[PDB]
Amino acid sequence: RVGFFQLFRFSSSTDIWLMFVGSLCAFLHGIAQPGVLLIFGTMTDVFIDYDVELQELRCGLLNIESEMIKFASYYAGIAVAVLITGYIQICFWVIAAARQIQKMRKFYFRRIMRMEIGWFDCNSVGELNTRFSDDINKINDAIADQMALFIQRMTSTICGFLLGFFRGWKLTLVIISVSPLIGIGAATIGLSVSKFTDYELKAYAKAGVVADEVISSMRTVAAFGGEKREVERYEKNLVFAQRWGIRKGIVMGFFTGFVWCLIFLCYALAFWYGSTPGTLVQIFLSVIVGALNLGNASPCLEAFATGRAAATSIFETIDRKPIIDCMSEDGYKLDRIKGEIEFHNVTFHYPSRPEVKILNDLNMVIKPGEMTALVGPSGAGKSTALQLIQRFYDPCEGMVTVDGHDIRSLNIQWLRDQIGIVEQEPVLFSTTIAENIRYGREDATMEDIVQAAKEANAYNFIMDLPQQFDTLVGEGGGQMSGGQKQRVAIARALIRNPKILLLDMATSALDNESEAMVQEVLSKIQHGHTIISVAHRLSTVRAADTIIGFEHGTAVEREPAPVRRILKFSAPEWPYMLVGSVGAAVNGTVTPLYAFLFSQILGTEEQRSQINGVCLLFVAMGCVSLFTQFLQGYAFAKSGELLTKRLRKFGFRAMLGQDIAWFDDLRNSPGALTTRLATDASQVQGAAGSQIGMIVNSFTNVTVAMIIAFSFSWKLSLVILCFFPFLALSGATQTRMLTGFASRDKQALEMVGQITNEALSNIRTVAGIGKERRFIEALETELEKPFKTAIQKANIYGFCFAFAQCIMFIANSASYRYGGYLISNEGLHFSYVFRVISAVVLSATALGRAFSYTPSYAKAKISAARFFQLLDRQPPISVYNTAGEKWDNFQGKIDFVDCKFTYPSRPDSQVLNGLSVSISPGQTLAFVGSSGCGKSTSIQLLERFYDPDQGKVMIDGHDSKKVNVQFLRSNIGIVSQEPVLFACSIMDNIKYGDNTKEIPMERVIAAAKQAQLHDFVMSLPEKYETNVGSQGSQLSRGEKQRIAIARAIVRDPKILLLDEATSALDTESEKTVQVALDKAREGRTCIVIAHRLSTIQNADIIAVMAQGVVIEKGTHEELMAQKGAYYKLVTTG
Ligand SMILES: Nc1ncnc2c1ncn2[C@@H]1O[C@H](COP(=O)(O)OP(=O)(O)OP(=O)(O)O)[C@@H](O)[C@H]1O
Ligand SMILES: CC(C)CCC[C@@H](C)[C@H]1CC[C@H]2[C@@H]3CC=C4C[C@@H](O)CC[C@]4(C)[C@H]3CC[C@]12C
Ligand SMILES: CC(C)CCC[C@@H](C)[C@H]1CC[C@H]2[C@@H]3CC=C4C[C@@H](O)CC[C@]4(C)[C@H]3CC[C@]12C
Ligand SMILES: CC(C)CCC[C@@H](C)[C@H]1CC[C@H]2[C@@H]3CC=C4C[C@@H](O)CC[C@]4(C)[C@H]3CC[C@]12C
Ligand SMILES: CC(C)CCC[C@@H](C)[C@H]1CC[C@H]2[C@@H]3CC=C4C[C@@H](O)CC[C@]4(C)[C@H]3CC[C@]12C
Ligand SMILES: Nc1ncnc2c1ncn2[C@@H]1O[C@H](COP(=O)(O)OP(=O)(O)O)[C@@H](O)[C@H]1O
Ligand code: VO4
Ligand SMILES: [Mg+2]
Ligand SMILES: [Mg+2]
Repeated sequence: RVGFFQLFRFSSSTDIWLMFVGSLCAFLHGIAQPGVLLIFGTMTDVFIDYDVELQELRCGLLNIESEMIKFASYYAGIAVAVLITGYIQICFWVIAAARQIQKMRKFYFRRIMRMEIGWFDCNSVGELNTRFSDDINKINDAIADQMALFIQRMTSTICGFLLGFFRGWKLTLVIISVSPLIGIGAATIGLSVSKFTDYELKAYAKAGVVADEVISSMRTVAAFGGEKREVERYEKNLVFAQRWGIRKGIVMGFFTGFVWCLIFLCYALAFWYGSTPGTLVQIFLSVIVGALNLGNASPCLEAFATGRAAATSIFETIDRKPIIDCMSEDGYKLDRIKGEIEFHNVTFHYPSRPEVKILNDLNMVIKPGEMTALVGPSGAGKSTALQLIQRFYDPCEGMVTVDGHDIRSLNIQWLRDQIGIVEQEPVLFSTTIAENIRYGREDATMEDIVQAAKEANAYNFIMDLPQQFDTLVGEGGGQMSGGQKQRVAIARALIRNPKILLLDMATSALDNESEAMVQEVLSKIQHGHTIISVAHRLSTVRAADTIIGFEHGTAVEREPAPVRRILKFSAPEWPYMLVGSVGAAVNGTVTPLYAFLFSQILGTEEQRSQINGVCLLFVAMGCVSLFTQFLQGYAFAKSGELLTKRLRKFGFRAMLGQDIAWFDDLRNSPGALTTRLATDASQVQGAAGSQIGMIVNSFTNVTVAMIIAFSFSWKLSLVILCFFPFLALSGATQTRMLTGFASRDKQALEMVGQITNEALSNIRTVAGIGKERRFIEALETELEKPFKTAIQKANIYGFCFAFAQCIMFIANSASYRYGGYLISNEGLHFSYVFRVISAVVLSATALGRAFSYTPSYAKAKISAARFFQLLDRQPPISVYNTAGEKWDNFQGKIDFVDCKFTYPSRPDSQVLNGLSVSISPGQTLAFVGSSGCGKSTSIQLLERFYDPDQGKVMIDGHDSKKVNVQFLRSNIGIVSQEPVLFACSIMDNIKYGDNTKEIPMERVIAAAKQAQLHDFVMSLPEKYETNVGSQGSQLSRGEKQRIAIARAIVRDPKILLLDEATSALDTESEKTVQVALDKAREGRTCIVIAHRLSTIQNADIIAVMAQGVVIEKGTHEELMAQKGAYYKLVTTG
């Protein structure tokens, strides 16, 4: 745990001043209650003197009406002071914490974006997102207003017992004798809670990785039907976190019960050993003041310990010093850079797998102003060489040089500025195309972007879009074709006009014609550029000034009722709310009942009967409180824990059942959904935990107090009851102004999560373009939006909290004035009635602090409304729907009958302008065409990700809209265009091919052998159990593709869909994979999409697609005889 006073590292002078003033006001508000104790003690002696003079009837000197007019004036002054002090106390403390938390978040995100690339290989994005969302929120909970409330309660407790020292002495000695026992207990309990919080936070962080990966790879999850297992993993992570919250609630519910018992038993000990009426009453009331105000301090200690744990978690990251510092200025920068790069005996190991030597004494020379082609098998280390030039890592031994200068002695920012890179399988950011291209150079005008698109061969298809250059590419570029994404990435790298170009397979997803068009300009710009391209095409390899071959590391040349819904939702927790409510009601009854009883025991001496009766009352009120406070604090915490895990599980389950179109909406980005999952459950828990116990306690206390008050004098009680409707008005008015704020803040909070996930998951791309500052500024500019509303919520909360206590004290002032009227004018023996009524009303003053539960009530209502809006949605394509046609014998016959389709996110241009094709069972169809003509769109129709608008897709003579989604998907095996893996072992990534059953390892090994993958996995430490990293990023692209092929093959599907399954492989491995795939596609229907036309000549049918329409259809020989578009496509390549 961190030091508690170390939570204020970010506090400035203004924060210190605010804390000082708020603490002074809290101290005054705390001493306000011993003042009312003194006033109550003074009135009793006056009554005793008046009663004795009446019953003896110094006569006529004292008049009760004037005396209690003075007392009412005292109470009114106390009310005004309490209003002022409470408002300032809450407002200043809430404002001070907000600035510190904002600085903490900005520092956290600014430090995270500075770490070296190797740091992210060991630290998941989901864990960082969960930290940023929830741990800083817990730190805020620790230091916002629980600190002010704890200061006030401690002041009241101290002044309550210190009053018994300065007056009515010889009884506080026993309290001093036991005070270390309270202090020692609260320290050990605080230690226990922090340790529990560490496990809770770790389990919650592990739960956020699963959700993030599933939401990012929903398309893969939906294709293989793994929603059930992903929900199971999420529940497994959540159950561990829920179990520790229960123990935290237990240990914090024992603390509250221990305090009451100890105080009351210690006073019972003090009274029995021992042996004016206005001193006994003060002592009796100080007992309950101390016990009640120590009991209510329990929520603050738990908040402090939770904040300490979250703070050590957050603070470890901020104080870390990165090995490779990009924003630092300790480096040299050259002038007139030639661009020559040289490797000198470079040996490299990856920090995640240090037992494997990726580069072994590698030596190359890359002459400036020439084209160098890196060729080699998958896994030879071609991608690692470029990352070393980028200085993402450093060689274990050896030296990388530019123009003869060591890479380690150069300014990092300048070096990465001089480099433009097209990463293998590029990634774009969620914005318009123009902004994505302008991410390279922010000083680029519109004509610069137009020229960049012209060189990237992107101008034509961009201008053929409904929103030219302003089309939204989507999350990661998902709402684009692979070739379009690649060409936009090429335009991004070319707009910088760099000296060094690193094209890692920059034409992988392009057809022959567009690849030739790109390569023409690439060969044209050679005089002023140093170009290094990883390539597989023979045409790319030729016309290259230098060819360098890689082999194993060596290189050689050549909604409407949120509360009612949650009340119906929390039904299975009735037993725990029943016992908790009983405990809270018993707790609320004793506080005014105690005041009533000690008035009876005092009445108006004896060692035998009076002392014993007082002592037994203390023992009973100690033991019963010990049990019932524990019951309340444990049962309500358990109910909250159960409710929040059910909320989280059901939200995750409901998210997975939505259609793919839902996941494509810009309001449903993966970051936003993860932020929804992480935060909306905690907010409902905050209102749904022990706060219901507090509310029940307060309501029962007030009800019992007024019940006893009405049974003595209904005339006086009506005055006090009349003030209560003011409490309902202010509380309802508080939530009314706060729900409007909570609606506007959640949108900003969700959009902040979008920025964090986008930047942290694409850190390699961000470092490649070198736009860390851009994302920092974007996150900062969106973090300020709730910050302006924070001060207004602080003012509203402070005013309502102060006004509640002000009304409580004004009620007593009015009651005193009315009693002054009543006793003098029309009253006999009424002095005792007013005494007991004032006693019970006085003792029912403090528990009206349930107004501090309210400021989170506005948040919980919005969170519940949003949770129930999603839980009720009915997707057009329901994977959870059990209704649909399911026939026994599946044959894999596919028919397209005049299919017309438009993407919902882009409804101004349809991508399938009538598509008619038929594949007989056992045949193979090869889809060929230009980049972006709709080949992948047709595949998504078969998987039922989308439904055709006009037309139908027929499977075995059945319309696809009437076929069961699960049944249809269980018979299809798909290799996506750029496949994504899960952060697990290789065996688990292969075993995902067939969920709902356990695949034996023999079948996994056979599938891996088929995909030409067994030798690579065998040559690794931890064979078949190596973690592949996030999205399979700790592997080469070819190995990831081969794992995907094995995953598709292992399930043995009736229909096999391959969407460019060799785009990352080299020719030598491609031939072996094709030979193995021929057996895979020998007894089943298959659809093949390929820009490599050497792998489709064996296909039964070759259909050429153009703008969503088939133009030619036939075999290889027939299509070459026609000299059509297929012949041109083959010839140009
Ligand atoms: N971040 C990483 N952590 C650990 N190992 C990695 C990481 N990135 C790559 N590797 C490993 O380094 C080796 C070299 O693969 P590399 O990524 O350099 O591909 P490549 O040889 O250029 O091939 P391809 O054509 O498939 O991209 C592989 O064994 C790969 O698993
Ligand atoms: C009136 C009595 C009873 C209570 C007074 C409490 C006040 C004076 C206390 C409570 C919280 C305290 C602050 C807590 C944190 C900070 C930041 C730290 O880096 C230095 C100390 C400093 C600046 C403290 C100054 C004193 C402080 C403001
Ligand atoms: C404007 C605000 C700050 C005024 C607040 C005044 C209050 C807090 C002060 C001012 C006068 C004070 C009272 C003056 C005299 C008596 C009688 C004495 O035997 C017991 C204390 C008692 C009952 C005092 C209690 C506290 C008191 C009521
Ligand atoms: C609108 C809601 C908040 C009701 C407000 C009632 C307030 C304003 C009223 C109710 C009882 C009133 C008090 C009753 C008796 C006296 C004694 C007199 O010698 C001085 C004024 C003083 C102390 C009054 C001040 C105003 C008072 C406190
Ligand atoms: C079910 C439990 C929790 C209910 C507890 C309510 C208790 C504290 C209340 C409810 C009704 C109350 C009684 C109402 C009327 C009378 C008569 C009066 O001359 C003295 C007080 C006395 C005797 C009250 C004592 C306290 C009392 C019994
Ligand atoms: N989810 C989507 N939302 C909107 N437009 C999309 C989406 N996916 C693809 N597109 C666009 O619609 C067209 C469909 O082409 P696509 O199927 O991606 O091409 P290809 O035939 O190369 O696989 C392209 O213009 C592409 O940019
Ligand atoms: O390279 V494509 O636009 O046919 O996925
Ligand atoms: Mg590579
Ligand atoms: Mg595609």
